[PDB]
Amino acid sequence: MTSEATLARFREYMVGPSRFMTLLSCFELGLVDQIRDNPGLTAAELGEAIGAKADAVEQLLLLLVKEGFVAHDEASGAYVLDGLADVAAGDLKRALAYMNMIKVVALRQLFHLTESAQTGTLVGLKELYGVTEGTLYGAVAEHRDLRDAWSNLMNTVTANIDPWFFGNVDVPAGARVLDLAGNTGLGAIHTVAHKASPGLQVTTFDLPEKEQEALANFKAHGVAESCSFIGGDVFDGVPKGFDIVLIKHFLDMFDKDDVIRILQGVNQALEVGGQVNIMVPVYPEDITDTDNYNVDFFPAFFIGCTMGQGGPQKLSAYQSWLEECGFKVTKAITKNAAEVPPDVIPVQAIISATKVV
Amino acid sequence: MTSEATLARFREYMVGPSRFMTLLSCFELGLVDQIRDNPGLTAAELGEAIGAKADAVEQLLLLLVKEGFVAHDEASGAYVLDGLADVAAGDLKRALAYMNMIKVVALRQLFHLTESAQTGTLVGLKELYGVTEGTLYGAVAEHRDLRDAWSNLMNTVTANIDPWFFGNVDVPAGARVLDLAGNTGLGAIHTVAHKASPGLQVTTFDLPEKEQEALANFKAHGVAESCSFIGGDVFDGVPKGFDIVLIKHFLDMFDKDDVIRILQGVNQALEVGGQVNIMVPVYPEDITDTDNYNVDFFPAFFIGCTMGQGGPQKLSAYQSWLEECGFKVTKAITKNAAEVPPDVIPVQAIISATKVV
Ligand SMILES: Nc1ncnc2c1ncn2[C@@H]1O[C@H](CSCC[C@H](N)C(=O)O)[C@@H](O)[C@H]1O
Ligand SMILES: Nc1ncnc2c1ncn2[C@@H]1O[C@H](CSCC[C@H](N)C(=O)O)[C@@H](O)[C@H]1O
Repeated sequence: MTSEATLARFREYMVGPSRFMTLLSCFELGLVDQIRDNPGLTAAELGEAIGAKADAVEQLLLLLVKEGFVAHDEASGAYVLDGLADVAAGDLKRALAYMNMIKVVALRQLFHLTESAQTGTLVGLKELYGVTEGTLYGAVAEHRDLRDAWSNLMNTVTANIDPWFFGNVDVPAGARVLDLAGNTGLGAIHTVAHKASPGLQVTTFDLPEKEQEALANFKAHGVAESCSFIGGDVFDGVPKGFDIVLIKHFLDMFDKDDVIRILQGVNQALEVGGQVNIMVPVYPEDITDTDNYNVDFFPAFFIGCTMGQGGPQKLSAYQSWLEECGFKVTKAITKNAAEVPPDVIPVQAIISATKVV
Repeated sequence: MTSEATLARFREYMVGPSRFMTLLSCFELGLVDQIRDNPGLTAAELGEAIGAKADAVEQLLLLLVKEGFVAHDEASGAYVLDGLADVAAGDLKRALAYMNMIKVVALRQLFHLTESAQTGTLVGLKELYGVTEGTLYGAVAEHRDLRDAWSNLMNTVTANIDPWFFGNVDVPAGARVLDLAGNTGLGAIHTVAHKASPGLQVTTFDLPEKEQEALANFKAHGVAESCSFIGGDVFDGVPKGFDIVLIKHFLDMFDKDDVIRILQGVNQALEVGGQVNIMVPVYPEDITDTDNYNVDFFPAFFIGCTMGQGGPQKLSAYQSWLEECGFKVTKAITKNAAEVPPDVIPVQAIISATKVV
């Protein structure tokens, strides 16, 4: 790879921040809605509609014309949607929810990635919110803006991927299922929806503060009889007396040492023949693969923004760590990136394993 | 532009901030220096040297391996420079200085681009530095981290592009030259250095609070006899008695109506045959062009980070505005593309015009 190709790629990297917010601000300002709802307005007409100078509107829309999202008639000054014309409202809501989460959880916090990587602490959250200890997950109880941006997304990501998950995981009649780090219970609710059987019991395990929201989630989905909540810290111990443990979007938050503690805990909580089903973003075996954006996002996201440690691993590393912790792998499935909508960053693997210890 | 293609481009926009800081942090941490100075070190050894966990070093370098900037040996876990190996010391220092400026001036402030666009003010600058009104240019004097990141870098890029400017502008013997928005007089000093001739007089025109810093710069560079300062607002009129007005990196700070007012003010200050020489970033006449990164960067940078208004224009726009303000264009040039390093964002134009009123 050339020195001049390297310097060219640096420039692509340098315009990342300005590109990201130019596009998001065009949605936040209401410009895209105005252009969709009223085809053929000028910068002056759009400016009056959204409460901004026409000259500001003109400049910010230039990048959307360059990318072919929006078209501009040179003669009239008129704007219409181009690329964005045929994007379904559902697809755009998904993408904007992820972009909003990055803006709130990552954009400003990333300034302090270096200091975060040096201390193994979240300097971003320290500087912005005055949080001195722990993770984003510990702080969202106290910080409404952080909780809504992160929670709404995680729940959209989970609603979209879990049909695939439950289609590839075995939950037999009358199973006792633990959803480890199950947040406000959507994972447990999905278990009941897809695996409804007589005697089926599902429990959400997460931070004690999630309890009231979890119980209300169960009530709202009509599954309060078959779903329950245990509050705690995974590092204090995994609840005992389950047949099957689900671990969805959790192991990638942690370095090996803590992943090993989680899986050793999960082992102690299971009988021989008890099962664990893991869904986690994985790096590909060949890191140069362009169909997988996990490495372009998560290292900086976990180290600088949410944890102060962690990041995904190759499916082979997770398979190895399960084997070190007294489990035998029965399933390993990587999601086809071309079968996921092209706006979605995470590429997940499913790993199923049986305790043999 | 298809729906599918639009959503894929959204994914490319979303990973921009994480990509940007992952690369910069790898330099800030000292990981690139350690890998260059000590080839074949592991993540553990690199981690001991910089004061970060091996697990953190591993995760942050993965993206550099994906891009081929750095190579990783499966067997030994050894890191060497790849793409970055043949990149000149001087090229990297320029790239890193510009990236550092974007980190300090743009990264956090862009969070508030929407609010900055609605109010015509720098909400970022207010949120972080308590600056109630005005521009990045005003706020530099009282704030050290902005001054060092932005002010120092401007001087360096000034000195690299000034030879091309003065090499393309006609300043005959005995010329009376006004440097419009000449700041603290560097532009006037550089004019004297490049065009030294019998009877050459060069005046810096800027806000009064620069008069003292300018007079001292002239003394120190030994050009007090050739260079003076005149304090004023350009919108209250341009000083008379000048043959040539230089306008470098000023016009892009304003919207059309204000640009017209400056060019009319310059026209009123000149006799028929008086000359103006503008240097300004330009948008390409075909805005879809990928060699020109001005639209990916400047709309958000001006509106969100530096001015709360303004931005570049097409060279054709600036030429039409000069002709509207009683000027005849004699020269309109861009820099030889091949002589511009591929890391450099701003595409510069020079336009020369003669008052014909
Ligand atoms: N020490 C800890 N013990 C238990 N849960 C924890 C934890 N640290 C973080 N968590 C939880 O881990 C979850 C990670 S996000 C994943 C949520 C859910 N499994 C899903 O896939 O949608 C959050 O709900 C967070 O509160
Ligand atoms: N209304 C106004 N009248 C005169 N100078 C102004 C002005 N508004 C801003 N300025 C000046 O515009 C300058 C822009 S700094 C960059 C321009 C400089 N000629 C260079 O090439 O480096 C600042 O020095 C600022 O003080």
